[PDB]
Amino acid sequence: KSLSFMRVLEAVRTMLQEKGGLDVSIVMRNQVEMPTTMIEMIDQEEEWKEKYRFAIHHYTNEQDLAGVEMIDTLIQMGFILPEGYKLVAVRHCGKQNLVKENTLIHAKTSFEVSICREL
Amino acid sequence: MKSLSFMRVLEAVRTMLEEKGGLDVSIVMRNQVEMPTTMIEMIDQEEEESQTAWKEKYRFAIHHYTNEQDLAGVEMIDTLIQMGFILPEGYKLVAVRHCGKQNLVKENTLIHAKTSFEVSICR
Amino acid sequence: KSLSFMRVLEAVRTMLQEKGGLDVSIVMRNQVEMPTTMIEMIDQEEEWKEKYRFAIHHYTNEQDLAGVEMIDTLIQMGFILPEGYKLVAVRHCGKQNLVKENTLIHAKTSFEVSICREL
Amino acid sequence: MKSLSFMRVLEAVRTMLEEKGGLDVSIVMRNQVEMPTTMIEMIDQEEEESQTAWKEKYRFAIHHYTNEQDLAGVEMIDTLIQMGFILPEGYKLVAVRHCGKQNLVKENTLIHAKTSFEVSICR
Amino acid sequence: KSLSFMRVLEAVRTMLQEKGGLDVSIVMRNQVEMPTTMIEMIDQEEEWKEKYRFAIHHYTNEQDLAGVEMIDTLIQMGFILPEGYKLVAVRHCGKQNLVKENTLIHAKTSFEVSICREL
Amino acid sequence: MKSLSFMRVLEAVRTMLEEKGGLDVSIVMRNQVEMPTTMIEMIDQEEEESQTAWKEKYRFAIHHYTNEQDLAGVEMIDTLIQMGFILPEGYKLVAVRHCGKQNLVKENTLIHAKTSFEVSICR
Repeated sequence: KSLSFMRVLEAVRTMLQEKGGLDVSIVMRNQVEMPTTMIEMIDQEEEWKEKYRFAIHHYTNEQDLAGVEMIDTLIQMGFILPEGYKLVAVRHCGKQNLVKENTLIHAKTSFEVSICREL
Repeated sequence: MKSLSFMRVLEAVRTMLEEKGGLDVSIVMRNQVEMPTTMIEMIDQEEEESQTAWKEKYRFAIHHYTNEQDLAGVEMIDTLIQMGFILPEGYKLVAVRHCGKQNLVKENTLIHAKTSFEVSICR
Repeated sequence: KSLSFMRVLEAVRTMLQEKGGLDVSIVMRNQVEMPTTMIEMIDQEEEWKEKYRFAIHHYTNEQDLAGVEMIDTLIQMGFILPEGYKLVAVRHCGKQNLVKENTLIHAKTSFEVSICREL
Repeated sequence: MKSLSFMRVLEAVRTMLEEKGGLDVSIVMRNQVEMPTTMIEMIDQEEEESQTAWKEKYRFAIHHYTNEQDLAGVEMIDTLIQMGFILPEGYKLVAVRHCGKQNLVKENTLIHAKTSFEVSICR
Repeated sequence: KSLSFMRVLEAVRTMLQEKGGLDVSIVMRNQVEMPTTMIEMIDQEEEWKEKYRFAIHHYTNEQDLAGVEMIDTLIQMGFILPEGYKLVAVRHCGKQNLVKENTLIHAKTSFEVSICREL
Repeated sequence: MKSLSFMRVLEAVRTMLEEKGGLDVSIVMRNQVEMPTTMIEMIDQEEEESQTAWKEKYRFAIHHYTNEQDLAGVEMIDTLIQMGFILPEGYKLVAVRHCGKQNLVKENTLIHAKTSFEVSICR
């Protein structure tokens, strides 16, 4: 079977939290007022091989190159998946933004991951 | 050897989730949701290349609205759909794929989960 | 020459009416309040061979699998065209929807038809 | 051997429908219509591959607004356009095709018919 | 190096003004009330060879085939560029419109130009 | 051999325009501008095919708002960016291209100039 996107979201959140000590939410929200990091799942395509695309949203009061890049690097190093599923590649793909929304610096980083399952 | 209508496919999936899953799912997409619910949204349908037969792809999405995060419920639905559903004699479900938009977003006071599928059916 | 889309609309309506006893309108309308069936022409492409794409909109107070599928089946069986033009194929193509609009169940079914003319 | 301007093509078509059809047609698209009228809407223009010459595709649409269904009138226009229209010396109308959006829709109190063409012109 | 789109805009304006005696603005404006001719740059792609796409907007109180076509012809004949850059081709490409906006006849003509530089 | 984050690329460009150009440029895109300013808007990032290495394309746009036409300033920025910018050890700037939307438009009381680039970076 193919892993639910939500399972993938959870694995990234757990990695960010356990490996980076970061507090990341897996639910996308439109209106944001205080600093926060959310993961936004975008789409999925089965190519035993699959691609998931999601973006990391990092809101901060000031430009946070260090934090954004910690996250970027953490994700690129990988994350554990449930038995039978293996992360095979991580790459940047799609929209990368840095914009001022409300009073906050909003950084959006888009990833594509390739995941293999047992056949 | 007539091409199956989308609604027949809607029904096949709804019936399976009810019978095999005990879940109540609507096959009518609603644009204004203000309470938890599970809906199937049909999207499109296309012929697929078939050497030896007639193959067709149907795309639809499952919309799962809940008061809060519900990974257990989302995965239940997701896994049942991938396990397949019975079709009328002459039609063979060839493959069930995640394909297209996958979302987890807050809407007012609901968590909105959206899972997109593409199924291949042969005749 | 190539048949006007409207001529094709008329031939489908006549088929639905004469072969299915259904009352179908060939004019697309946005706001719909009472049960009805309309044909919506979408586009046309000349490939002596041509493709027309149109959708059938079936509004009912309750889910109407029987009615929707009668129509679906009627259309798939074909319809007569003016002399010199022959329907060669009918297939599902594009958006297929089932949505609740106003108080009505709105079913949209999209078709592509291939039509040949004398050369 | 200069590429023909869209307006020249607009004029060629308008002139034909008037001269051969006795129809009054505008070459100016209007976004706010509240009475019956026939308009040509120019859309786009592209080079086409030509081995031996210079070929170009022009796309435009005929907008036919009437108080009610008018298949006779729509077909009159449609048939004249497919029969061709004369162009300046050096340019040969190679083909007239239905291509793109074809619509029949109600707008307020008018029936709006839209027919899309692609013409190939060679030089 | 590659020529800035603005440099290309300026060269077309100078050509229209010096070769055609026309008064053309290189700044696109949304709301237009009096007759005018503006150039609207759209996009650019490097293929030593490059393509620029821009549209000419010609607003007049009455249909102006003569004026529109003078411009069309002027542009097709070419325009001079700064040393090291040569216009190699001009062709129609993209949206060509004739619409009534406000009280004015708005003509939009889209061009693609190929420009070569020294290597 | 880790893929470079967009922000690192933003910084590389900003730093160059400041150090080599004496220009003050923001790397934060603002949706509501009411005074002259120069901003870099990051757009997207994609892998590029590499035979022998790892190549990646980054796209961004320079937004130059001024009280009036400023060809001198637009060209200054444009030329510096094409001259390149230094990157961290291991990454080689392979090419700087104009690519995508290029605009010169009036917005309220400002002239808004938009220049779109694609850069290829290798590792």
